[PDB]
Amino acid sequence: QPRKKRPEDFKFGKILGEGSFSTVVLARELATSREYAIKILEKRHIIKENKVPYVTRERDVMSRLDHPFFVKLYFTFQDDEKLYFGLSYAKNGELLKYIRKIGSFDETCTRFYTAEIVSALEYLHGKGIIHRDLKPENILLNEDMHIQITDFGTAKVLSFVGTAQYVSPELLTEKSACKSSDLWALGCIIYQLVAGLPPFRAGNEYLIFQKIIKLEYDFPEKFFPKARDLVEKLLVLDATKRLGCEEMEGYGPLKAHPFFESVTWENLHQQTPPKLT
Ligand SMILES: CN(C)C[C@@H]1CCn2cc(c3ccccc32)C2=C(C(=O)NC2=O)c2cn(c3ccccc23)CCO1
Repeated sequence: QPRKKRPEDFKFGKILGEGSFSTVVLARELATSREYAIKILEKRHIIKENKVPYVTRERDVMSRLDHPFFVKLYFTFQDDEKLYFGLSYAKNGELLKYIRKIGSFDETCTRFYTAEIVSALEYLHGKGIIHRDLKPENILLNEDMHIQITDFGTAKVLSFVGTAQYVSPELLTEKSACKSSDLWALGCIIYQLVAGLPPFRAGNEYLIFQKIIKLEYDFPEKFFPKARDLVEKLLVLDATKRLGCEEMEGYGPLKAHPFFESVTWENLHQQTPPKLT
């Protein structure tokens, strides 16, 4: 394999963002001029907060993925103090940014991006991997405005509860995650694209969780009817009754939903995304 890379091989630039246990920094490789998003973690901190399993899982899961709709892990290295993961730089940033900018997506854009997310989940679930924290913050956009899903340290390969707005009722009642937990999140995301806001909203996490377990949400007027029907088939309390799950016979029936009638599923990454407003 190519020589193990080192910090001195790069010109580090701006911080892209900061998390509780990592910082992602844009960096240009001197030998190639390539730009990578480098995620940097301090070994001592990860060890003190008992996060070794999550960092290990992040590397291991991303190393297994080989599909256009995921961020790529190109390389890893470490110095005495830090771990460095070299990732795709998804130049257009978070899907959440576009939701906030545009407001609500039109039906064409909703369909196209939902289709890419579904296709990505089909790939992931096919590998027996559950994301467990699917949300617009973690669905990035490349330079060509195709999706690139990230954030795999908290994945489950067939304890953790993800972002409250997207939490499935089973994680609150049974303390257990399955592939269908990601399908509930998909439902929330479709709703969010169409309505501009996610379906379960309240002033704190407790109040959100109470809404989720009671299925307490409503659709806005003019919500595209076939998208409403799809969301109703994903936001189902019983995880074995969600469209897409193995007990509902998998991704075929989901991709066959009438909302997706005009979608060509075989080659979405080669299609030109519709312009967002
Ligand atoms: C915790 N926080 C850092 C996660 C949050 C949004 C989530 N996030 C983006 C992110 C990662 C990597 C590992 C976990 C979570 C990530 C990535 C990138 C990137 O280019 N490739 C990535 O995989 C970016 C991170 N950021 C970007 C801003 C604008 C463009 C691209 C960004 C900062 C926002 O990151």
